[PDB]
Amino acid sequence: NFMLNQPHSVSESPGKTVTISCTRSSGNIDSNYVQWYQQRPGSAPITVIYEDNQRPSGVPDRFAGSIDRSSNSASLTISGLKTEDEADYYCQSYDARNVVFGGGTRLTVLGQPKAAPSVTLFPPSSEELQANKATLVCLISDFYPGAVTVAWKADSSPVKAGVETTTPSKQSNNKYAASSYLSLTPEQWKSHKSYSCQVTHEGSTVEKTVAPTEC
Amino acid sequence: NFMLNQPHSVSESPGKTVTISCTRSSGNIDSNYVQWYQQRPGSAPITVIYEDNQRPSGVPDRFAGSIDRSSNSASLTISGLKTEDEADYYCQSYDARNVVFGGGTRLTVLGQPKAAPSVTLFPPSSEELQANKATLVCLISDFYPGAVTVAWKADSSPVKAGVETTTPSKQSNNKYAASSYLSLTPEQWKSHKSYSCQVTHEGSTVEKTVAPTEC
Ligand SMILES: CCN(CC)c1ccc2c(C)c(CCNC(=O)NCc3cccnc3)c(=O)oc2c1
Repeated sequence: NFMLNQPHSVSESPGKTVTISCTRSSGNIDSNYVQWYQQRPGSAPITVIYEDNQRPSGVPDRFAGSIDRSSNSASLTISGLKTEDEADYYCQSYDARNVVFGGGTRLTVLGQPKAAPSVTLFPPSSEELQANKATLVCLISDFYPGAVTVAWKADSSPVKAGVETTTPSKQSNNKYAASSYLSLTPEQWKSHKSYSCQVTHEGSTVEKTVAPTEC
Repeated sequence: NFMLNQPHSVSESPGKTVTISCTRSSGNIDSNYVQWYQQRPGSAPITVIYEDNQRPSGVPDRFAGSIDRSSNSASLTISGLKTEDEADYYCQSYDARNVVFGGGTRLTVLGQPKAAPSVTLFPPSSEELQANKATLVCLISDFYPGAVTVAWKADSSPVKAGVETTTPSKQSNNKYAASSYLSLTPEQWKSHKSYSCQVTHEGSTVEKTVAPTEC
């Protein structure tokens, strides 16, 4: 029985080097190989290091593994830190009685550039109108930081019912996406001239407008 | 290197028994040790099984590993389900040439009644087309448990490139919502007879399709 101790969190700025340590509680670090895994929001982990210092193919050469016998530890060193490196990192070794994981280190990359959202408003599809539904969707993507406010309008008037906005989640570009959907009946959709989605990010507002088709 | 195929999700109420299968694509399951890792949401991984059926210290006997040579599969069975069992489970093996991980199974210990998603597929909006964008949105709402997998087809062929799926978030009705979007160019959109969004939830798969029209 041994455990692997790693910091719960570390922070660093783009282009700088960050190190994550993983201390083995009992026995020598060098007696068993160490793996490192990266995990991003909402996805399975990938392997970034195995056998202490080997990178699988696909893994940026900015990732380096090492062992320090005299602090009985393993380290993951990420140089030229990119925004995309923001993730959880787990160290892993073996007890022959077990596969042992460290507790995970959340790596925060500070000072990531602000990014205004792309907003696309979709009117109701034919299929859903045929099933007596007129849900509108406002796709909001590629924004940072991951907080927005969404308001809807029926013509010029504020919409007070039937809005849902998803919790922004980080996508592969390390920027956020959400959808806001307004669950109208067909009669509400066709009784108005238009509906608008209004997205405010970092005190900037984007408003899109859709209207019942001439079809 | 072979694949390990696991179901996307499983769910049961507390005190029930659930089994998670992991099928080896080629070679013999018994050629190589199968490990099972548990990852509770927001936690580090933990080994629950190694060497097909060995439980590490502290893993209760409610967890059982097995092999079926005839089906070339490994199974993890969890009896007397507890809420702390809610986790992703991954099987793992090797052929020396490399470590192979299964894709993970989400195990929900049911906290509320199951709810099949409403799935709505939106074709490109006029305004985004004028911006040379043919992004499609697949809106997925009112579902429980909060685990879905989304696959996109161009005609009949799977699409990988350009797919982003948001992490499911709990809406005002205590059910989950998510969206998947496929960043097409108008070129790609118009060059196919149709695009489909396939949503899998609890082993039911629904598929919506949209096709370029005009008016
Ligand atoms: C939770 C138990 N662990 C140990 C930390 C897991 C569990 C699973 C894996 C898998 C699947 C792979 C193989 C590569 N990973 C992978 O493809 N993950 C999904 C993904 C896909 C594309 C981009 N980012 C993530 C992998 O390399 O490592 C894994 C580690």
